[PDB]
Amino acid sequence: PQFSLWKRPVVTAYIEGQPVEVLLDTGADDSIVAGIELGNNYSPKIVGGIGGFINTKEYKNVEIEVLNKKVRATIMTGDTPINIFGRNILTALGMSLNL
Amino acid sequence: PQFSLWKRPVVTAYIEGQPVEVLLDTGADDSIVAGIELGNNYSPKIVGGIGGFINTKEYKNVEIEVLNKKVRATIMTGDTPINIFGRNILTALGMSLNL
Repeated sequence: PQFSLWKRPVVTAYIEGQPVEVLLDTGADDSIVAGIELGNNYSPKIVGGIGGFINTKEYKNVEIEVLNKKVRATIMTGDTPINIFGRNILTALGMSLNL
Repeated sequence: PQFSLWKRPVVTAYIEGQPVEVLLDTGADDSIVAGIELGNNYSPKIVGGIGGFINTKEYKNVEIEVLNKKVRATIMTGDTPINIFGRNILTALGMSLNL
């Protein structure tokens, strides 16, 4: 699959069976999704985002399926306006920026 | 060429021949660089950063040269901690996210 960049590259991932609309974002290092109640195995973490640091549950080994590629990968959970899939997941997905 | 995303995708662009390092950010709509002095034909904009607005100057038709591909594009300058090339320049360069 190939995302034209003429529109925002949003897509539906299935995080552990649950569907979320996420932005494929090569300028972000890690991911962070709002909405899914995800698990019981989380370290606390923090992330900035517009303003400053807010509180996130960071999960390891989560199952993400995107465009029929299922993958296990870390992800974080908290309040964002945008659900971001950063480079941590883009690389597990096998994605690349092309010429 | 295709770029994997193991590292931050940072490249030397040339803006009117002047080299700056920029982050290829598919997560960004627009583009903004600091430290470039592009002139007086611009319109004032204000763009929201994490923790507040910054005031910017928007220039049209600027010659960008990235990876041997020369295009013209709109570009803002302002005090940004990172020089981002958002989608408005990624599309002009013919760049795509691939899976």
